Amino acid sequence: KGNFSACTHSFGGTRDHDVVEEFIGNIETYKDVEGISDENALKGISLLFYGMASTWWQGVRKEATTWKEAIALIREHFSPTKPAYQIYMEFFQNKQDDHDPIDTFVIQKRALLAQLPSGRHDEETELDLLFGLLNIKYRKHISRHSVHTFKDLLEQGRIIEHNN
Amino acid sequence: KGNFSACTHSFGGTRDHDVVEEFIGNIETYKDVEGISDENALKGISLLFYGMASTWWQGVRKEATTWKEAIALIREHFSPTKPAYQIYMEFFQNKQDDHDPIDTFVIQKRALLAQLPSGRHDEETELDLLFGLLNIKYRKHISRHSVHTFKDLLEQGRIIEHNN
Amino acid sequence: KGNFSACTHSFGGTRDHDVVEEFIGNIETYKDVEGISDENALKGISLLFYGMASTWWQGVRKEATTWKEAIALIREHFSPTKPAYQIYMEFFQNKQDDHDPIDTFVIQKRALLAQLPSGRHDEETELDLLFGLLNIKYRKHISRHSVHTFKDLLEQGRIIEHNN
Amino acid sequence: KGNFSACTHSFGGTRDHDVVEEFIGNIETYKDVEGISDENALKGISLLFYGMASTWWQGVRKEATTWKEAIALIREHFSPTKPAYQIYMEFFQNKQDDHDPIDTFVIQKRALLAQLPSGRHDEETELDLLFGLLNIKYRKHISRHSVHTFKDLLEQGRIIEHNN
Amino acid sequence: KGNFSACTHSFGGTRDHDVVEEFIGNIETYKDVEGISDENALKGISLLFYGMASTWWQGVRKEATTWKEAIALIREHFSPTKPAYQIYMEFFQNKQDDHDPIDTFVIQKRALLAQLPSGRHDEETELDLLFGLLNIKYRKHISRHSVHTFKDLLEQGRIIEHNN
Repeated sequence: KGNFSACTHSFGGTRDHDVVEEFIGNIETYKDVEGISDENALKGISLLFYGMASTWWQGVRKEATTWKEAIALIREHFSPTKPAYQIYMEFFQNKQDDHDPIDTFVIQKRALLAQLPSGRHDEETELDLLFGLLNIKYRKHISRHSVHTFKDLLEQGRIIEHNN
Repeated sequence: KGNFSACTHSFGGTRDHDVVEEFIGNIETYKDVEGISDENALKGISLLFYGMASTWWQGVRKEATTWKEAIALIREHFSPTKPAYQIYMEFFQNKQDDHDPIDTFVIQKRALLAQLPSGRHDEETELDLLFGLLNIKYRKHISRHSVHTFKDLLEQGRIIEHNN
Repeated sequence: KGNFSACTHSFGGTRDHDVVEEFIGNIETYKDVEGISDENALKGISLLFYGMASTWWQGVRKEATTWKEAIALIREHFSPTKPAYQIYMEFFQNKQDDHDPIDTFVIQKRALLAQLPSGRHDEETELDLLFGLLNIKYRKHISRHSVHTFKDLLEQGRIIEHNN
Repeated sequence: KGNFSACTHSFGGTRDHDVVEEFIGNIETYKDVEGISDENALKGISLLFYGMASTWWQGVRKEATTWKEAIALIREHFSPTKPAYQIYMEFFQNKQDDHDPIDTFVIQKRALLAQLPSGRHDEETELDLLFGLLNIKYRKHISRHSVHTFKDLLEQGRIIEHNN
Repeated sequence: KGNFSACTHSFGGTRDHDVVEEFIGNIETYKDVEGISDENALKGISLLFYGMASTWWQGVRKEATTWKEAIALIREHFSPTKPAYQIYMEFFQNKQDDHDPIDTFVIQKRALLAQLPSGRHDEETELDLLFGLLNIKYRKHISRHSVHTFKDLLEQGRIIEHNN
């Protein structure tokens, strides 16, 4: 049942990294689960676009010979893969305001530090870079030489949050 | 037909106990009814998240080796299983206002007294703890040494409600 | 194909007779049409509730041993089957205002006179009880000893309506 | 696959000719395409009504022995098939205002002149009756003894529209 | 499975080129993917229209003997294929305002220059006609005798955009 006919996943070019990555991951997981022979997914790729994207596909259809080239064309035309220094400045911009728990903040900061080139930064320097931008209410009790991985920091922050 | 492809049940991290319990129960009942071999449900778990949850899964995917560990990770990260005394204080907080029948109140108070540790409280002390927070209009006619289980209390309250 | 997996019929406890009767009729017609072996419909009844009803089912699940007991539990907990005299008073309350045709009024009055105990009232006394609460515009031309069943009254009212 | 289980076509009694005709045509085309043995469509007709129509069906279910009688009951109870002179007066009522092309006007006037009794009016008198109620901007250039069928009138009106 | 029964693509006559072209492309790709024997698609074409289009089909049904004639009737009645000079004037009308990247503008201008008669204009004159209507911020750095195809212009514009 790999006719790519019944799928409720869509895309319309909203120009943001998260929506594009969600769409690409959902398509590739669907192809891995239901079963496509890696050629029928090119003949039925036009059943998922709407609005501004369908005009783009009817424009640039004649430069797609495989599947990986089409997925690379989507990722290159709708995400310009931002350089190094703007990510660091955006990262140090925001502080952790009150009425915001640890889980949302740690999820957003770990989603931001994945657009750097891979293999440059291990876990310890990443946690040391994260630890400065936390509020005083947690930081009075969770001082260093006590955590080594993000799971322990999340656990102790959750205990200090739900305790009082 | 266990490809976990066609399912209209979703979750997006609303941070509440009831939505999480409803989602977990619906997934587990779907797996019991249609038929999954307990390994294909891990390869297709990513077809049910959207929004804030998909970034969380793309973050913490590498710490899930079975199915029960993933369901425990969901229940532990999105519900911090509140302690004993806050449930008792929240329970004695609200009184039963007028223009509210017995069924809604009894359903909410029985949904609240299930987050305690199991095996501490049987039925009689639970009904004796519930009986104080009822309005005078029912309580003038349904005096004690007449009911022993919640079905009889609901029945006599329904008769006194629909009679006049 | 009786896995009770794909069905777009739902219920959430709106506390009204018509919604409950519509939901029960749609479920029972679905079971008669597609084919269930009268035991699989109990294992998959939890795929149709949402919101306030799912907490109610997780509360009272342990008092359902068959299918008819579960359908009776729904009908008894969400409809208190109103007594005799309130139906008669509600029935004589409303008059037929202008800018309202015969079909809507006759449908509502025949939907109200079905909650009485069966076998007490035949067709002739029911039409004689209905005939008093009609407007003067129809009643100047449709005088008695001319109709015996509701079809003839609807037919002559429709002719007098669409004629002028 | 004729269980009349998966169909996204519905009806709720909006009291208009066009919605009823669309619903009847969609049901009959579905029965012609998928394959029903002309008896299973009566046992599953109750899976398509909602709201005010389901009470009507639970009222008048016991006067339907075949399929054509049920479709005639729908067409007779929800469309009173308007008489001759009101259609002619409604037809000559409206004129063709500016900022309205030929296609919409011709479609509406041909949809109105189908409720007359059939076999009374051929094509030539119908076009001669239509030609009076057109604006001066088209009528200065499309004078008679030049068109004989509606296709030619639509074609020359479209040329005069898109030319200037 | 070519009964044209389950399809979530619809059309209602919005009178625009893009919606009509999207609808025609989606239908033809569906027929190429799932499998129709080129005669069953005419018996089930009426399961996709709604509103104003269904009255049009019930009007003009008797002038469709094949599939290509029906698709040509749709394209001719709902798109009047605009002449040459209005496309050129509309094309030179708009300039590229700030806070608008290169991809959206190039997609719209390449979607507009496809309604001309084919075989008149190759790639070089098209890029030379496009290059005049760009803002000064890109045009200070991307001067000519450096690009020959639209891919290189998009690439250098994307580098100059995401660099500063």
